[PDB]
Amino acid sequence: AIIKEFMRFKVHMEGTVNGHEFEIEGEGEGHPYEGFQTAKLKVTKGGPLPFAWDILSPLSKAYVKHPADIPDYFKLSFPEGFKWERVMNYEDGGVVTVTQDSSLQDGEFIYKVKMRGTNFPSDGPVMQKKTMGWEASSERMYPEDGALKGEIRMRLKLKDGGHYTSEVKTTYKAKKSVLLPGAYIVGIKLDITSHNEDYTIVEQYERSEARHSTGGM
Repeated sequence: AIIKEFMRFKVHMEGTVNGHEFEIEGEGEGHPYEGFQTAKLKVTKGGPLPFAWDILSPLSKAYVKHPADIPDYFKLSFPEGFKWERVMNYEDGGVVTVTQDSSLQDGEFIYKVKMRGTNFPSDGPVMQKKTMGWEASSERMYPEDGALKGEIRMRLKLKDGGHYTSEVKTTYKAKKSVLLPGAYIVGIKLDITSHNEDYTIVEQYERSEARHSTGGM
């Protein structure tokens, strides 16, 4: 009754990437029990961004479809919600660090995101805007030290046909005691469905579903 079959969200992000300061404000909506969501984002400070939008898109776990037999840590955390901290280590030394708060206010999810990105090479695909969206990912979720930890090897498509990899670690922490699942996998596909000419208005789509592992966690 706390999380309805349809839920909206608002997101505010503040960040710096290689020293470039920016802010994003957005609104999203989706069906949390179906693993479907969309969002429309606006760059409100620092636009147009001089780097690939794709590094920001993975910066909304309440909208993961969980089978009944896998406890849903994220949904169970509400109304209080949860928080997360993440490091994304890109293969060329680029690094993004993130904090996030997820709350429920006035019947919608509220996401506050703070991030810092550094060491993206000036001639690399992020600063040269040569990326073309993320391949589908498998986030391996593990209960550890009283939290849920996620690990991902993520692959960003490049305009030239190759891929640019990021090793991701996240700690997700509920704001109250919640039943922890065993270790499991969240399958994720995120698309940038539309954008204006300078990526100051961007729309995203994401589908996510939890599953049991088959081969070793």
